[PDB]
Amino acid sequence: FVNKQFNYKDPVNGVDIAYIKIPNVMQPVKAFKIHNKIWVIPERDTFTNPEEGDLNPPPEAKQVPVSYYDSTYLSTDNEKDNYLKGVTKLFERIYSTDLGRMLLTSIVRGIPFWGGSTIDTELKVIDTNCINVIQPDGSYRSEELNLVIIGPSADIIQFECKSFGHEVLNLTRNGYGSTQYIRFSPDFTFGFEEAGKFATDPAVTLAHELIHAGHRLYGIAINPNRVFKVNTNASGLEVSFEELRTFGGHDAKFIDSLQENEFRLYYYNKFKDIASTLNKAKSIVGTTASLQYMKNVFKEKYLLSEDTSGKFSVDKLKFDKLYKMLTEIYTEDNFVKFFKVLNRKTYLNFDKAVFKINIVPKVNYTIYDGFNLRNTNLAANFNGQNTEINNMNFTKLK
Ligand SMILES: CCC[C@H](NC(=O)[C@@H](NS(=O)(=O)c1cc(Cl)cc(Cl)c1)[C@@H](C)CC)C(=O)NO
Ligand SMILES: [Zn+2]
Repeated sequence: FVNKQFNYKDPVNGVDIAYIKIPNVMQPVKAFKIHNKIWVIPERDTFTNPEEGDLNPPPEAKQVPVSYYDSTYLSTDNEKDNYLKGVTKLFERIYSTDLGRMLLTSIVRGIPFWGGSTIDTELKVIDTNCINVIQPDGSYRSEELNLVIIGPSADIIQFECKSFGHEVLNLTRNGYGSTQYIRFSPDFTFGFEEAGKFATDPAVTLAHELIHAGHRLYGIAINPNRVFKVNTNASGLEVSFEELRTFGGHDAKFIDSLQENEFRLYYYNKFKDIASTLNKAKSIVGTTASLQYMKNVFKEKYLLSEDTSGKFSVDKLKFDKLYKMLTEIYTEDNFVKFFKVLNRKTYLNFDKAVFKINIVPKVNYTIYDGFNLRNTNLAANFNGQNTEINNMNFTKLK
């Protein structure tokens, strides 16, 4: 992924090290472009939501291990540079896998759809899928992006994948897609069990959120109000459809196949409606690109087919393979296979601890092995992820 190594200090160039302004809906922040369509903001997320940046906790917090609230985290350049280094390692670690390489490839190629004009012959960018990059003269220049890795808000361990919405349009649920703003930190991780056994490889945590940027970027995300089945332990919580697709594994069986049938067709007709909009396109808004460059971008995104007229169609086959890839190949469970790590086997493993970590030094954690370093004691029984055995790399907190 990252071609050049970046330092937070590194001078702004208005190209890949810039001060930037998020769709609001305010002050500029230093952000790094670590790859086409992917920016990292080494700041706490006090921007995406309305004044949801006070860092200070509210009334009664869920406390460790369900919440953490240090107001001071990601305040210092030294932390910010470590943060960037931290996300610049997990990406690569992710890229090193044939699956992560494909996923990231999916994310990069998944340009949000230029669905912003009221007139149905017109291709126009949705400004919410842009950032403003500050130029030498203090002027801003609309830029198109796919995914932003930003710092956590107040609750530091509240990692999520979110997106700006539309007055009418459900951009994550209509095949259009939307710029993603994942709120994440590689400076902490969750402990699970099966005495405090082990710890999550943050690579997996980040892989989870990217499986989200995936579905939301391709506009195939299940509505958050679709929860599921009651196969209770021998009085219990329920899990989101979306979250069950994404973790994968055994639990990705609890899902009514004829609700998956019923979606796999919903996002086919959505894709088809995209193919129509493009065919019916006579104008494009902007200086940037032609109606033909942008029609090929999206031909490329939605794996559309181009006849001799140059009319686009959705191949039911290419679609099924893409849908299978994003929805059921790209899963936390299948990542843990590739990473050769230990992870919660389900979503009902109440992480009983948040640990302080530093994945930056190649003595602590590396791209190839994570914590479980080869030619060390750690490379067996995931003794690298053991909170006990490897107490230096895992310091439980409050
Ligand atoms: C970022 C990677 C995963 C991610 N997990 C979560 O946010 C939760 N993690 S969890 O659901 O796995 C969870 C499970 C249990 Cl039993 C207990 C807790 Cl604290 C967290 C909590 C942080 C919620 C606030 C996710 O799916 N976001 O869409
Ligand atoms: Zn999730």
